[PDB]
Amino acid sequence: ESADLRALAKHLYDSYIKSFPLTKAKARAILTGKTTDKSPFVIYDMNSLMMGEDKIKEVAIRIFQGCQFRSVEAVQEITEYAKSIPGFVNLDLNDQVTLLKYGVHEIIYTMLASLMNKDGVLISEGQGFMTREFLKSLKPFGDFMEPKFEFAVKFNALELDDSDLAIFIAVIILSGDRPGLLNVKPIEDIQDNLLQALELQLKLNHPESSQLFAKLLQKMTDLRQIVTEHVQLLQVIKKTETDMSLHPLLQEIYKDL
Ligand SMILES: O=C(CCCC[C@@H]1CCSS1)NCCOc1ccc(CC2=[SH]C(=O)NC2=O)cc1
Repeated sequence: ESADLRALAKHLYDSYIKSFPLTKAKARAILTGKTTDKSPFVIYDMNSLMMGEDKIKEVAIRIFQGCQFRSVEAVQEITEYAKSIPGFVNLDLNDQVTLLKYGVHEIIYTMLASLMNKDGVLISEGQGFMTREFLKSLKPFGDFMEPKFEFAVKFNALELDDSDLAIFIAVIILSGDRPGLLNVKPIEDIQDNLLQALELQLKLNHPESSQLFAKLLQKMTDLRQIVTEHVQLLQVIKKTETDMSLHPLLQEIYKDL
């Protein structure tokens, strides 16, 4: 019955709000000049990057490690979200590990789009904002943000809100095509449910948006290509800069094939 799927949707949106401090709703309010939320300081160049301290080593390296620390933070937020998905903590621990390993970046880049417009990305819980052009002007680092921006601009076109994203993020984790899974069937059973709940939510929440469900599912291939591209680019950056750390959490997630 649809009735159960609605309760599942409401549960998931609720733990999404509890798990992620910076929702798309707050991000969009910050980004469009709304009075619910303050203004960001904008980092468009190096001097603005320095002023960003009075009110919120090399530069491309600091920025990149910042993306790492934020990711390490998001992995925690995503992991707490995962535990709220009905059934997830009942799975074999190794499969729990495998689902997070492969799902976490796909989720990070989905939710990063929430913080993006054509021109840039919120940073530091929305206090600041750093232009897409500044990030494109950084030789090995100058291109690392561009595919995320490209996907975010297409993804934001779906006009999804947080209650839709909560379910879709859950669908991403509960994949079951992930490499190395022990018991695929109990994972697929959870996802069948999540897919029905997502399908119903999009239908109720976006009634004049034909086949939004299919188009959202199609954006999953883009996410996979962002991740696999970023892994290749991550290899390059680590060899050209032998002095750049990678957090051990991200290192473990980025298992060579
Ligand atoms: O840019 C910002 C914040 C800048 C930080 C502040 C600055 C400190 C000093 S100055 S400001 N947020 C959006 C950036 O988009 C990304 C891209 C990748 C990731 C996760 C990564 S990166 C990697 O190699 N592996 C990963 O899992 C996270 C965010």
